[PDB]
Amino acid sequence: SSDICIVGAGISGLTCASHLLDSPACRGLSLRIFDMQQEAGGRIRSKMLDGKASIELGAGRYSPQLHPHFQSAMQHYSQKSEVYPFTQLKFKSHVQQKLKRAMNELSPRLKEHGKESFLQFVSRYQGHDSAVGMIRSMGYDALFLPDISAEMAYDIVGKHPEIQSVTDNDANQWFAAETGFAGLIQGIKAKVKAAGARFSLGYRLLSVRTGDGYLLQLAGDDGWKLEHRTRHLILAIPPSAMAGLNVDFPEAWSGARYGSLPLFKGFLTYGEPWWLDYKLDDQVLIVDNPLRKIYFKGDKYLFFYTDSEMANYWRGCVAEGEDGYLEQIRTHLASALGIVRERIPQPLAHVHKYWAHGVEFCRDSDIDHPSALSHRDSGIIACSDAYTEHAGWMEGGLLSAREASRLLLQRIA
Amino acid sequence: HSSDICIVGAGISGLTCASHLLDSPACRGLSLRIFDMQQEAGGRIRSKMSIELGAGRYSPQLHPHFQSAMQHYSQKSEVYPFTQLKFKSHVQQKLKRAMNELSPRLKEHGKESFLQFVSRYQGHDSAVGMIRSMGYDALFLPDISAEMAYDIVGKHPEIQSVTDNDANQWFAAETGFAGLIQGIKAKVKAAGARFSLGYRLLSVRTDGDGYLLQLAGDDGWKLEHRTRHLILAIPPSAMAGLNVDFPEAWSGARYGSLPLFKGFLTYGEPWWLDYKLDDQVLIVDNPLRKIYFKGDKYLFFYTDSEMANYWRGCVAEGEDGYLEQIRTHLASALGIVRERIPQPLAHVHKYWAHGVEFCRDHPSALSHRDSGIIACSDAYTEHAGWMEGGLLSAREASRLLLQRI
Ligand SMILES: Cc1cc2nc3c(=O)[nH]c(=O)nc-3n(C[C@H](O)[C@H](O)[C@H](O)COP(=O)(O)OP(=O)(O)OC[C@H]3O[C@@H](n4cnc5c(N)ncnc54)[C@H](O)[C@@H]3O)c2cc1C
Ligand SMILES: Cc1cc2nc3c(=O)[nH]c(=O)nc-3n(C[C@H](O)[C@H](O)[C@H](O)COP(=O)(O)OP(=O)(O)OC[C@H]3O[C@@H](n4cnc5c(N)ncnc54)[C@H](O)[C@@H]3O)c2cc1C
Repeated sequence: SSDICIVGAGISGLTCASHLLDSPACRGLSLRIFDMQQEAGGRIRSKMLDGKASIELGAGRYSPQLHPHFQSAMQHYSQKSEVYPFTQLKFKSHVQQKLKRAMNELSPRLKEHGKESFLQFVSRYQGHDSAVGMIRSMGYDALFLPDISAEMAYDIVGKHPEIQSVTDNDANQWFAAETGFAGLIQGIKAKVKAAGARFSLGYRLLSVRTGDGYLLQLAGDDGWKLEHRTRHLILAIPPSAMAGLNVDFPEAWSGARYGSLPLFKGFLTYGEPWWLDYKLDDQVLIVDNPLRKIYFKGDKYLFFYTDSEMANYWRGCVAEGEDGYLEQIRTHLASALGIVRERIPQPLAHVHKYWAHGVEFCRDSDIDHPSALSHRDSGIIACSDAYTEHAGWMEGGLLSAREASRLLLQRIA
Repeated sequence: HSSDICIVGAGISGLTCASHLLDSPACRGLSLRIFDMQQEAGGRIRSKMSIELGAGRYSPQLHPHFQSAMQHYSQKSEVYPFTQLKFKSHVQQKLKRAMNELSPRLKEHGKESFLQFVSRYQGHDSAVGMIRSMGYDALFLPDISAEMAYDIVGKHPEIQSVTDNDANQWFAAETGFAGLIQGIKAKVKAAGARFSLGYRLLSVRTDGDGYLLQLAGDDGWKLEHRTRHLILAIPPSAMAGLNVDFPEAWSGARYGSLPLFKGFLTYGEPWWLDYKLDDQVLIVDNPLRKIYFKGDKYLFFYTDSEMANYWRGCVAEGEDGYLEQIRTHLASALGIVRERIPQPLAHVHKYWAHGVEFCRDHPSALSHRDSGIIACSDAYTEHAGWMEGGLLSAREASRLLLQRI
């Protein structure tokens, strides 16, 4: 039993625990934190690649100009930052060199047609084939989706490091975590455990019922069933996960609608840093082939990152088998570089991760969305980056946690 | 995503089926796919560096097929010492005699539960005290008949002496039974088996000739796989989750299961040497139930059925309480003060919600009347609860599938 239960130990849930435990109104309230995974962190998943480097299977970068709360958290918990180098395109295609003017040329038309999908918007002025080639040249297949408006696309482009110069946001600086953002998740976790929160990792919330308070049915990843009673409940899970529980989401919560799209990253190490030769170190290529964005980190490893249908494409390759997945990568590396396949070596060790719901966000609405939500009848609070204007970014988790904890403090009344 | 032959389950049964099939001239060049919901093969064999969180011992006398696998794959063995009770309670001293006296009555009343059967002749309280001192709470289950209980006692090393089977010898794997799983795996792979670990079978349908399997990856990825021949090398509990009308359309026997739990602890010093406990096992009434001290390396305990659940509930309530309970029950087992039991340096545990599965009582593998699907598990065998049973089921499941080809 607890007074306060948080389900979700991503950055959102852990940060809620932190604000709550920082407050005098929470003195003497026991706090329980569940997560279905065996480690805290959610979409922040740092990993050692074959003992050679720390890589980010999930969130990988931030900007102090866009993400001031996150920057403040990194400093607070004493995490070392290094420069994220992938902030420009050193090897632009001809289409990519036209991007800035092309985009600038269309911007005033956002007034009249900015609510339609970016693909239709661009197509309205350039026709289909040219719109396709231009949009594809920015490397985020999200920009092809029907539920990404032209206004949303301009926003997206200005906030991603590889293409921020297209909308003239080159001033924004970007950083990564020298030892992984998991170190921040560990630092928050250590702080909340030190203040008395109790962690139950490995349990998946299946359903919730109200009488004075709440009764939760959870299942352990080894089969162990658990029931837990709390007086106050924050579900620090994304919209997709909310939809799996029996709490009538979103009708009973906001009635807003939430989009979702998958993500994929693959990291590969090589015997020789063969890309040094071509001056690719610390650079990113954005290409039309299914690798889409190819990043070469120093002389240590390379990786690629894709979304939406290309993420599903890569996951399907993996399902067929390692060998064909690796060979497909080699074929697309050779095409991207314009050199012959046998000149791309075979990798030494690699890792990959597919996120079925890597990004979740509020769909374009005329209703303002609050940063955290509560259930009409039950007073259950819902916390996620998806509910903020930084949907898709750790910053939106911090923003949502601030509001969720504020709301819980006010319910505690 | 298709195969000629698909095996779901990469425990020792599934891997051994793949082994048999890939050895047969009839499967030369056929495409063979093996799925498992976990990210590593092995199932209920799980080694950690070296302790056994799952299966931990075998006997050459009881498990000749197992001994032959260990031999064929050059896996080394070490004496498993926990083969007699050095510190018998008064009740434990009486067990061999009392079990000898009851045994003639199995022919009359041996189909009753072991508890009923012993109560019948000794009374409830006496039966409880006796049955308890054998250390397997499976022996209290209405599902476990007197005749099955005697089979159980004769097969388990810590109490085999009780039915005149001290002669049976026991060994563990010197590098863990996972090295055996890794050997079978590397061999089926070299022969061209393809693995898809991390996928859970949800359902199957018989699309024309063949079968269409629906699977979910552990990251959510949904996958459909077509095959021409199918072995489900999963236990009955898992078969029941599928859409294949198990057990009715197969055997029509009924199947039992019970949970298991093991906890392992290490210490700055092997403190138990003071009590001459190295390489000895104690069976106690308290919740630890069977407590083993392994040379001067570590100790562990091993429980089943409702004491397995007790320990899983403890773990769920938190580490401190769990570690404290263990410390409390170790002192009572030894009859010494709590403070004489140091705090561990490290520990690990594992709960198996379906640790043992068995037929309530049968061929060694099954097949579905209508669909031709084959089912393979130690549960369908005379060695349910043992890796040997898995090897026997795989022989038969392989034989059935070769027939089908
Ligand atoms: C590939 C990828 C790259 C990214 N890159 C960046 C980047 O460069 N910069 C950046 O700022 N952001 C990035 N992000 C986004 C960032 O990861 C998210 O914005 C943030 O991590 C979300 O935190 P959260 O705590 O709201 O949700 P999550 O991190 O999703 O955590 C929710 C938690 O709830 C748990 N859960 C869900 N349902 C249940 C249930 N029923 N019971 C129990 N537990 C449950 C999950 O296990 C999870 O731990 C990236 C994301 C991905 C996927
Ligand atoms: C605690 C413990 C101690 C033991 N000690 C001993 C011992 O000392 N000696 C001994 O001989 N035996 C022992 N055993 C028994 C031995 O572990 C088993 O008899 C044997 O390993 C069973 O092998 P199997 O391949 O038939 O089934 P499992 O090992 O249970 O393999 C079944 C596999 O199927 C997979 N699976 C299930 N459902 C699905 C699905 N829907 N989709 C995909 N995959 C699926 C599982 O992930 C698993 O890998 C012990 C067992 C336990 C639990």
